[PDB]
Amino acid sequence: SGFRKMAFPSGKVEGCMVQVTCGTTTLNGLWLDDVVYCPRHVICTSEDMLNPNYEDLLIRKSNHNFLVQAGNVQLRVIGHSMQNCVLKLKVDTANPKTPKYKFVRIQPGQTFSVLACYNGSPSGVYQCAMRPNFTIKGSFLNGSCGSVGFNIDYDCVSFCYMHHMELPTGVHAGTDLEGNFYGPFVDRQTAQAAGTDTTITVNVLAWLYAAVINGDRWFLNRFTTTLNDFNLVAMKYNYEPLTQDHVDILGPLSAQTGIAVLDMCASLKELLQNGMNGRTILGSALLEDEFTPFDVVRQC
Amino acid sequence: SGFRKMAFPSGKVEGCMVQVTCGTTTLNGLWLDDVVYCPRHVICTSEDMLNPNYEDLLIRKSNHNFLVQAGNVQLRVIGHSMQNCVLKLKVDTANPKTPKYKFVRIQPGQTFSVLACYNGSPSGVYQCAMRPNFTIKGSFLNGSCGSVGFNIDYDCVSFCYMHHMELPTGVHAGTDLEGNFYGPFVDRQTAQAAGTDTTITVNVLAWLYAAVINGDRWFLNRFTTTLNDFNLVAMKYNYEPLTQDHVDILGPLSAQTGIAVLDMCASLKELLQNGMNGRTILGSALLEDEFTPFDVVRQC
Repeated sequence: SGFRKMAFPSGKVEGCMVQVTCGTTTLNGLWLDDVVYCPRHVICTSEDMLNPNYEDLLIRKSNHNFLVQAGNVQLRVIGHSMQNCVLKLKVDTANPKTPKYKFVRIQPGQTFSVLACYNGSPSGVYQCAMRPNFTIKGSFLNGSCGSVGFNIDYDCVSFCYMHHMELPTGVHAGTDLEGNFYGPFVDRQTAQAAGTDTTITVNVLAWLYAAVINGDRWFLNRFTTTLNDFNLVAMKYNYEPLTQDHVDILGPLSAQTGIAVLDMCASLKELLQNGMNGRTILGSALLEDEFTPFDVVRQC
Repeated sequence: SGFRKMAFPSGKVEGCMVQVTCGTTTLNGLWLDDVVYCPRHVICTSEDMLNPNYEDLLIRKSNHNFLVQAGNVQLRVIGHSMQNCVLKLKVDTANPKTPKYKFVRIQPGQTFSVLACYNGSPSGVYQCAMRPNFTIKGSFLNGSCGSVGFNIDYDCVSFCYMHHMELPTGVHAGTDLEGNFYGPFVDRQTAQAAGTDTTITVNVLAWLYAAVINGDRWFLNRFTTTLNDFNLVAMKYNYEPLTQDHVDILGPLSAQTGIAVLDMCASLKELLQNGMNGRTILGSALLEDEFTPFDVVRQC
């Protein structure tokens, strides 16, 4: 079969991307029904971003200060509000290309597709993970702010992420579509720090199962181990602690491959303690943590 | 900014994917204007695939033997022909969602986006490279045959690849949209072999430039070298030989980073001769050859 990092098809979301301008500042928005969602920092200059009072900046703006452009065609703004760190611009027109959608706050370790945009135009799509420290490792130039992350199930799009900023360290922070940040981040240009980025253990195990399925299994060993003792090793290598929840989520992959979860944990232990020794697994010389168990099943 | 493997937005191509059935056999097709393009092996059983005479199999089939389904809606087949290894089914209806398009035969080392499908339904999109031996390393289950590869420029889609088969070794072969195979492959279930898979040198250099731009440059050395002497080292590590064409293509990246192409070739030489020594470049522990110079510019 083979094994690739794979985004959801982006066409349903392409139809919702718009440009929003307010002063010089232009960025991407999401047009769903008769509402445009965008980062509230569209109302800031570069000067304001050091110490913005978002109340007082927004109080200067009326409905006509916002220029929403959908391809060639401008929308009329008949209502604005701020919910947390998102701006909700009410427009005259319902989007004809609105898919079935929900807004979801995802958990760290979950994956999603990102459509990266510039002036309301999609340019690229990729699959990523929400890191344990609530950052993402993305591609976001200037003009990409308000680029969005999603999952697709049936023909329901679940919107989980809006891009707001690059932190001084070059990693990325953003909100849900209710405008709450993931992590402790704020929409201001100060020195903000993420915690230690750990590896998502359950995703690693999932990927090892994907490897076995595809015929890569040099890493399978004789040993087994315990949950308890696995976690001591996990602590030392900055792996997330594995729980019984995690074990249960791997059960289908366990069933398909004939390998018990603790036997796979023992394989991993030895890769942590000895390294990969120059060899590769599914064409990679590192342990990949950016596929959930669900993603491996979907693909397999 | 950051740096990801990034597919083109797939929405323009989603609108062209259909199911084609002929006997039991079902696979994906591409509906452009009033023509459906699909792999000619849709007319084969599993038995036929050992030694198919495609003339004689097709001669048994009339127009009504082909069941083209577009979502819920069936098309009427008013003409069939075989061009090389593709079947061209003429239909009654022009596709309303036909984008501006061309068919292009790409060269080895060029990249494209793939939309992987099942029964005329897109499920996933990823970026890949045509390898020097004309194979691709893909994700293709049963039912994915006639999944398509493309590039997008402006709003022109350039269709360059149709998936036909998995070779015994688990790599993938397919055609252009004129039905000529890339490589020496045939659409039959025999033991077929690809040549030695070499690394695409110019793509590696492009990626090193991407690394420099993003602030990863531990690998930059004091040395320089010659084209001639670089290639001797390239030969030993199964890298493609670098030409003056290649040097010229890197000139914009050279201009932006302030590093001459031969100085970068010298960096690479030392990574080949010494390895990466456990360190990473743009989060990778191997040298990536799946971004062209154009891709790095597009993204940067």
